[PDB]
Amino acid sequence: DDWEIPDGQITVGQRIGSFGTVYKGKWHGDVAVKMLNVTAPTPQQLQAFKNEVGVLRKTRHVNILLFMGYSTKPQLAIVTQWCEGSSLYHHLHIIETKFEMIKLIDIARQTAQGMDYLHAKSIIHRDLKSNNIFLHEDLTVKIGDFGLATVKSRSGSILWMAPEVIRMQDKNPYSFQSDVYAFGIVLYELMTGQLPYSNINNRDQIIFMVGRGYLSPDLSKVRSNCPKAMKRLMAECLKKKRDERPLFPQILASIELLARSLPK
Ligand SMILES: CCCS(=O)(=O)Nc1ccc(F)c(C(=O)Nc2cnc(N)c(Br)c2)c1F
Repeated sequence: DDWEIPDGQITVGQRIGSFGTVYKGKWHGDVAVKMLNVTAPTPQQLQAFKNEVGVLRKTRHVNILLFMGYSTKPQLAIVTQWCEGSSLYHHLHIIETKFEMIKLIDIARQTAQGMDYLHAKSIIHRDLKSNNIFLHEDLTVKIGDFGLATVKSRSGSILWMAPEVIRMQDKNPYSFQSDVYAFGIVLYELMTGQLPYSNINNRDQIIFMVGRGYLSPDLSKVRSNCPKAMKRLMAECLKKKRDERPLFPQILASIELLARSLPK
């Protein structure tokens, strides 16, 4: 049964990330390792980690980063598949990658696909954002960094945070819809190739404004080749009240419907 990977069985290479630091390595080929790089967690910390891992093993889907095993000994770690490619953030916002409107819609679809899964598997991402969506072989969407919702509790996502989330209002804001609004942001990201509210330099003012929903994203910044129904859905996914947002079944429905009336 247990996916534990004993000491020496992994060989860590060059360094990548910086909530857990990410290393590339080799374990039956190239693999990603996120070492939690805490110092030495005591027996009831150990148990809650194993608890979070158990939420990963619940996952088997092409649009979901492949959980390949965890480590305890050398350090606490989660090993996944290594992706060839670059994050959706990196394409859109660093190397200014220009995607055909058709491939944009597919990435949308793929991403909504992965979510609809996690949601039926009663998972909530909590931090769905473009720097967290890989584009593999430049064709396949892999959602990641949604594990460990307990190990963190026990900043840099403000843009995707739904109102209810943003204003640190109650104990649990995070819903399925929370994730749905974060989707609306990635939708806007795709259809505009731009981060929202870029004409504002004072962070806190965003945080304030969104929280009160005086400031929402600017639909009218979508590139013209964006489908009429794509706009309608983006807007549907960004509604200020969370009960008004649709759930991934309906989102997926709407995407697969408009994409079929597209290349024609
Ligand atoms: C997918 C479930 C595990 S999780 O904790 O939600 N996410 C998670 C866990 C461990 C990881 F190394 C990663 C990760 O980012 N891997 C990763 C894979 N491939 C590349 N090229 C890079 Br750069 C990073 C990751 F996204």
